[PDB]
Amino acid sequence: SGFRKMAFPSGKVEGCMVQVTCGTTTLNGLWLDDVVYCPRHVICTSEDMLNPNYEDLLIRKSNHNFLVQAGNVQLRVIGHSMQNCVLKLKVDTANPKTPKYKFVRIQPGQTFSVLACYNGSPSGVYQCAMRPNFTIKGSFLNGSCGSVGFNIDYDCVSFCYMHHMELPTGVHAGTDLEGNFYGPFVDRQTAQAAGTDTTITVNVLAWLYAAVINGDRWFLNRFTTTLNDFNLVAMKYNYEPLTQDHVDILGPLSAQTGIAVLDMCASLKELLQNGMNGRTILGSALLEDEFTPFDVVRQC
Amino acid sequence: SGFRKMAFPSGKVEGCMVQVTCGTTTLNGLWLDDVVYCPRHVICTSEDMLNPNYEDLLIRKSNHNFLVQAGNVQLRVIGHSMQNCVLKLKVDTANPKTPKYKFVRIQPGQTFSVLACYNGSPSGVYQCAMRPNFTIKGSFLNGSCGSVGFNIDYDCVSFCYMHHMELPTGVHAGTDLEGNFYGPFVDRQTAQAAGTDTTITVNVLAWLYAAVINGDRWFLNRFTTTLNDFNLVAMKYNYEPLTQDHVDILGPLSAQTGIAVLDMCASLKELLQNGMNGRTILGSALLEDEFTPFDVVRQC
Repeated sequence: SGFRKMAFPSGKVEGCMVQVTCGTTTLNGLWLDDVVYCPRHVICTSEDMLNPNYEDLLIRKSNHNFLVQAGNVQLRVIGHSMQNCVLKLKVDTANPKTPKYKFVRIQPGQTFSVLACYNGSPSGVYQCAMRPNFTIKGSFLNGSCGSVGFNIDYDCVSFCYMHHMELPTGVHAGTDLEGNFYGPFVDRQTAQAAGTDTTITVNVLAWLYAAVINGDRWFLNRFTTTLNDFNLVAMKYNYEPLTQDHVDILGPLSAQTGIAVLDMCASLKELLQNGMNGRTILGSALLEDEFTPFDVVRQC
Repeated sequence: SGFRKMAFPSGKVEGCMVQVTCGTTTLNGLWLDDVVYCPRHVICTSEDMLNPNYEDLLIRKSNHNFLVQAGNVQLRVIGHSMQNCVLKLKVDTANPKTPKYKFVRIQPGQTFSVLACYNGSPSGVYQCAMRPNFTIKGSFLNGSCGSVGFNIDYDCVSFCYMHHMELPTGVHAGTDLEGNFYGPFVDRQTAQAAGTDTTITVNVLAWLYAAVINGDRWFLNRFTTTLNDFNLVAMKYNYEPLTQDHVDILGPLSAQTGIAVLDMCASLKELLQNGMNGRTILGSALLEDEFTPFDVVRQC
């Protein structure tokens, strides 16, 4: 079969991307029904971003200060509000290309597709993970702010992420579509720090199962181990602690491959303690943590 | 900014994917204007695939033997022909969602986006490279045959690849949209072999430039070298030989980073001769050859 990092098809979301301008500042928005969602920092200059009072900046703006452009065609703004760190611009027109959608706050370790945009135009799509420290490792130039992350199930799009900023360290922070940040981040240009980025253990195990399925299994060993003792090793290598929840989520992959979860944990232990020794697994010389168990099943 | 493997937005191509059935056999097709393009092996059983005479199999089939389904809606087949290894089914209806398009035969080392499908339904999109031996390393289950590869420029889609088969070794072969195979492959279930898979040198250099731009440059050395002497080292590590064409293509990246192409070739030489020594470049522990110079510019 083979094994690739794979985004959801982006066409349903392409139809919702718009440009929003307010002063010089232009960025991407999401047009769903008769509402445009965008980062509230569209109302800031570069000067304001050091110490913005978002109340007082927004109080200067009326409905006509916002220029929403959908391809060639401008929308009329008949209502604005701020919910947390998102701006909700009410427009005259319902989007004809609105898919079935929900807004979801995802958990760290979950994956999603990102459509990266510039002036309301999609340019690229990729699959990523929400890191344990609530950052993402993305591609976001200037003009990409308000680029969005999603999952697709049936023909329901679940919107989980809006891009707001690059932190001084070059990693990325953003909100849900209710405008709450993931992590402790704020929409201001100060020195903000993420915690230690750990590896998502359950995703690693999932990927090892994907490897076995595809015929890569040099890493399978004789040993087994315990949950308890696995976690001591996990602590030392900055792996997330594995729980019984995690074990249960791997059960289908366990069933398909004939390998018990603790036997796979023992394989991993030895890769942590000895390294990969120059060899590769599914064409990679590192342990990949950016596929959930669900993603491996979907693909397999 | 950051740096990801990034597919083109797939929405323009989603609108062209259909199911084609002929006997039991079902696979994906591409509906452009009033023509459906699909792999000619849709007319084969599993038995036929050992030694198919495609003339004689097709001669048994009339127009009504082909069941083209577009979502819920069936098309009427008013003409069939075989061009090389593709079947061209003429239909009654022009596709309303036909984008501006061309068919292009790409060269080895060029990249494209793939939309992987099942029964005329897109499920996933990823970026890949045509390898020097004309194979691709893909994700293709049963039912994915006639999944398509493309590039997008402006709003022109350039269709360059149709998936036909998995070779015994688990790599993938397919055609252009004129039905000529890339490589020496045939659409039959025999033991077929690809040549030695070499690394695409110019793509590696492009990626090193991407690394420099993003602030990863531990690998930059004091040395320089010659084209001639670089290639001797390239030969030993199964890298493609670098030409003056290649040097010229890197000139914009050279201009932006302030590093001459031969100085970068010298960096690479030392990574080949010494390895990466456990360190990473743009989060990778191997040298990536799946971004062209154009891709790095597009993204940067």
